[PDB]
Amino acid sequence: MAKTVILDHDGNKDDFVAMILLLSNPKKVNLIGCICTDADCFVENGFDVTGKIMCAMHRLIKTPLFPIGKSTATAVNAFPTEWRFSAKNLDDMPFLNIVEDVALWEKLKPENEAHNGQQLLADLVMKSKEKVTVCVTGPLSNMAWCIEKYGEAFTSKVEECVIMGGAVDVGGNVFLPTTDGSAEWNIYWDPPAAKKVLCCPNIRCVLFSLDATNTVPVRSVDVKGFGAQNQYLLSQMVGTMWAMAYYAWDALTAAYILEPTIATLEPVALDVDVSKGKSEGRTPRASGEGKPCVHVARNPSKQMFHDLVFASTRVC
Amino acid sequence: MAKTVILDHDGNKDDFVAMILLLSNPKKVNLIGCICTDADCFVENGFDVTGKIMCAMHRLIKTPLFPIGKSTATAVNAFPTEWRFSAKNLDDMPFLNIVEDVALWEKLKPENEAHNGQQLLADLVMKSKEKVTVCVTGPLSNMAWCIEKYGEAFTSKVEECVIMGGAVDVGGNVFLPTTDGSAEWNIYWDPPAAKKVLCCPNIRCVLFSLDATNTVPVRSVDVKGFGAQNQYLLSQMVGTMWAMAYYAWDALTAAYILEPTIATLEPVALDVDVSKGKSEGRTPRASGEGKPCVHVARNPSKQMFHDLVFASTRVC
Ligand SMILES: [Ca+2]
Ligand SMILES: [Ca+2]
Repeated sequence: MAKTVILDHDGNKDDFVAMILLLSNPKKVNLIGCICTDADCFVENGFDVTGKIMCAMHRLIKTPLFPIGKSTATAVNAFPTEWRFSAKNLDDMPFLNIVEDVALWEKLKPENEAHNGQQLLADLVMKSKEKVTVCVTGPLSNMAWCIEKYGEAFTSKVEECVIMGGAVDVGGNVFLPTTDGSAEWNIYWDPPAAKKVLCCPNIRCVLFSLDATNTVPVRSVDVKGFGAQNQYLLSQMVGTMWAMAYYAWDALTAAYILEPTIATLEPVALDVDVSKGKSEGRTPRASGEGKPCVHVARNPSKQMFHDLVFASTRVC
Repeated sequence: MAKTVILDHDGNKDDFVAMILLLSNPKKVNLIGCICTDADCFVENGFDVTGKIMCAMHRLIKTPLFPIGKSTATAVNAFPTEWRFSAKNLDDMPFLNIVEDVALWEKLKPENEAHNGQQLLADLVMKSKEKVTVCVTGPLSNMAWCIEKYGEAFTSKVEECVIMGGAVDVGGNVFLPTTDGSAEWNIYWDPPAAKKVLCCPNIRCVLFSLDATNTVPVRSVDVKGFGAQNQYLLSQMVGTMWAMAYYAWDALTAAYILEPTIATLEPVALDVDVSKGKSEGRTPRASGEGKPCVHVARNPSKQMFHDLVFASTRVC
């Protein structure tokens, strides 16, 4: 039986590859909702792409419809505006404009526009029959909000939280005149939120930091393989998302949910930098002999990842 | 019977929409060759995308194969590097990786790699039975080279030259610390070439300058229309190219070749600025009562353009 999952994402290309991996595998995953944050997207576009993917899968493979909520979380440190257009472009793609999916999403949008993302995440987790696995591919703001508001009433219902973020033993990816390059973007967008979640004693966290993700490159040679499966809508989707160095990033979180044996898990105590200095957002190893915060993913299987993505994208 | 056409392009998204319009309409156009210049692309990528589009149409609608040549022209003023990756991304798209097309292009590439673009343009025009219409969607360097080398032996064989470039009564699009914004990129890439061609007395030129192109917007509402025709490879291609303000630009040159009644044609004498000052590349109206250089396109039909693109992209 399927794991109960919520995808808490921020609407860039890799977020949607993650969504597709989860939604295309109903034998393993029951996707009960999605949250979209105004981080590496413009939230209205991320919301619409989420809706249309949901509608396409409902049509093709009969996965249930689910609630989708826009978070009202605001950036501590915003993503570069230029990067945030990915969902806008995706929303114009022919594979996201099949007439039946556009028509159904028009009908479903009003009810979903009404949801508050943070409250939806809380409600879905707290009202769920089984414990919920939360896949976090944007910043940690929504998880933090839930922990702050509800504490153990929320955390007791989380099976595990699988997170794309941080950089432990390698450099970061936040390169700005005001930064040193040690921080990773998802953490940097809201460092206090990351500190609240990663160091929370009552949540089992698995962290896909740049350490693991940057060992799984997405290369042209790999991407070209979707052409042989162009008959499948999901191959049109993922092949285009990847064709638009580049790593698997957010997609590895969903891959781990599908197949936890994709990676080694190493316990590490982290100390999230919430200062306003050059190292803001850094997730270094904590000094001293403190209780580890999280399992950090190590040396994920490139082969298992490839096999999983290519199989998933032949589903429809 | 079909017009004999050569497409002299520089391998960005709009260049390929132009190519698709021409190649998808064999009743109106016999595409006898393509030239690719290292301007708004990396030439190897532009070359490969040209090859695969050629192979896909040969497969689906039995259009003949034709020679493809990489020009060795070098920039006077290069395009921004970031913009030049479009063909690289397109080459990874699933619609440009159908196994039969990849296989055929592997076989055809060695013979085509050998061609020199400039000499191929000259040879194709001079050896053609009927006069040739040359569609120019990159810089004018190849046309200039042919005129310089062969003079009337070349120009006497050109039916007309339909060119994307310039800005006559409106601002340009070249915004650099060293420029005033009055110039358009295709001209700016090689101003002496543009001066040689546009002012040549023995070539009939039709110029799609920003004046005309910037009255034909490519809007999300329009682009979304390809979803309803996702079953067609060419709709996957064009819808994606446009989904990746934005105007029809290069595609209007091919549209005019297909349907010359798409636009009003106004005679204008131009004086191309080849200086190294802020106005380098500008194509202002010439002072005095001089012989007009070209017919400048005016107020192209948005409706005819739409109808033509959508019909062409249902061909296969
Ligand atoms: Ca993300
Ligand atoms: Ca061009």
